[PDB]
Order: sequence, then C-alpha cells, then structure tokens
Amino acid sequence: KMRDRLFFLLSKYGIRPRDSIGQHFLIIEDVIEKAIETANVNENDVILEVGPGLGFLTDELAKRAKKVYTIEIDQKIIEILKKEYSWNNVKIIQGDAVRVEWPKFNKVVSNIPAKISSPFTFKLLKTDFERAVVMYQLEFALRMVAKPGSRNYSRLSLMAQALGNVEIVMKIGKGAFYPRPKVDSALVLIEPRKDKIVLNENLVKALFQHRRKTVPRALKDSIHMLGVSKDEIRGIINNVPHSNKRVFQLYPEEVKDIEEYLKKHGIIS
Ligand SMILES: CSC[C@H]1O[C@@H](n2cnc3c(N)ncnc32)[C@H](O)[C@@H]1O
Ligand SMILES: [Zn+2]
Repeated sequence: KMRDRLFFLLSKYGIRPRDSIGQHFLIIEDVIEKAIETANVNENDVILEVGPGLGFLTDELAKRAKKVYTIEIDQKIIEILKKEYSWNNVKIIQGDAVRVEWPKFNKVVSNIPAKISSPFTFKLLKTDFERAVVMYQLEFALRMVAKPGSRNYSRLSLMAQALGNVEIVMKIGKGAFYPRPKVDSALVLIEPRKDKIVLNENLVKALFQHRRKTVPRALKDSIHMLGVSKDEIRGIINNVPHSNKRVFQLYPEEVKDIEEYLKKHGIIS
C-alpha cells in the first residue's frame, strides 16, 4: 500500500526526484517499523526528523512523539506535507539541516541525505540528546561503526564512539527506495554513554589530518609550537602515550591519554 500511495502523490505534483539532494524515497514498511521500534518512541519525546520528503516516517513519528521538528529544503516537498497530512505536533523548518538553528530535542529519528551526512552528525555529536536512530549510506554507516585500526576508521568514527555506542540495526536494499539509490542504506542506532570521553576538537582534528601517520609524526607535523620551544618538543614527543600507534589505530581512551600528557607538559593549557 505504502508502495502505491507514494506513486499517487508523484502524479499530483510531478517532482523529478533529483539525486542532487539525495531524493530517494522509502517504500518498505518493515524499515519504518524497525526505526520507530529501535528508537523506542514514547509521547514525551521531542523527535528531530530531517529530510522528511513525502513524510511516511514523519507521520509515524507525529502519531507518537509529543513534538516532532523536521527540516526540509525543497519547498515543493513542504507544501505537500501540509496538505497530505494533518498534524498538530510537527514543526517543519524550511531550509538546510546544517545551517538552520536547531530547536530543543531528546531523540533523533530520520533518514539522513548522503551529501550532509558528515557535517550533520558532527553537529549532532555536539548536542545533548538521549538517543538517535539514523539511516545512512552504507559506506558512511560502516564508517561510524568502524573498529580502531580498521581500513576506514576516521575522525567521525572516533568522535561518534567517544560519545556513545554506535550499532548498525539493519542494512537496507536500494529496492526499498524509489528512485533506486546506487548504494544500499543502513540503520544506525546511537546510544550515548553516561561517561562520554571528551576530546579536544583541535587535537583530534590535527591528529586526523593524515591519519595513517605515527602518533609522533602526526604531532611533529600538526602540533603548533605556540608556547613550546625547540629541544623540549623532541623530549615531549618521545614519552607521549601510544607513540607506537598510527593515528587511525587510536581508541578514544588513548586520545584522552595523549591529550592529558600534552596538557600536563603545557602544550594545550
Ligand atoms: C528522504 S529522501 C531526501 C529528502 O531530504 C530532503 N533534503 C535533502 N537535503 C536536505 C537538507 N540539506 N536539509 C533538509 N532536507 C534535505 C530532500 O528534499 C528530500 O525530501
Ligand atoms: Zn597522509
């Protein structure tokens, strides 16, 4: 039915779905049911959706969460949400997710467009949110989960796991979307820790500049010498914790050890 009642909108408005803003549209139910379940949505939550589109999922959220904000960029999409659905606990914000100032919320339940997967999730990792089920391009999802020292483990993976537990819940075929995306999606639960490891953003950013460097090399190359003088950094680099690891091998905990060690040698405070 969801299959058919999608197409019965596309004749009514006639969007040619641009994969310039990642317009692929879901037509399986047991995906929407897996998100709603995984997020475990009760009616005190203030969900944040993003990229609702035709808004099948937005509908499911709005019939539960006490308030659901949602952010949409194609205006054409947004006037279809106001006409097709009638909601009194949904606030569609016009504009792009990256820039528009976010409201307050506790959970996040959303498909996320590929092109703003990265800057979204970094902004999210800097919020106080209870929980997040989020759908991703597989290559990206695999990144969030990636174990330290693995092929694709990156600054994203680190910052995500340094805040929380990050599990894939299901992989999602392209046949569940119209039009067909080139690559599968994957539904990614993020349960935050109740003892988040809090990494110095700059440090992490400097370390992950070339993330296949040795920790000593990455520091020699990316530590800015604003305070430290010449022959002391040679000493300070010798005893840095985990000096035998490549950056992309570091756990959050070990980035914290390096951060402290640097702190106490007067580099960053
Ligand atoms: C659910 S398929 C993608 C949906 O997300 C929307 N979208 C794409 N990019 C953005 C963005 N930057 N901000 C908000 N919605 C977006 C698209 O217009 C479409 O409705
Ligand atoms: Zn490099």
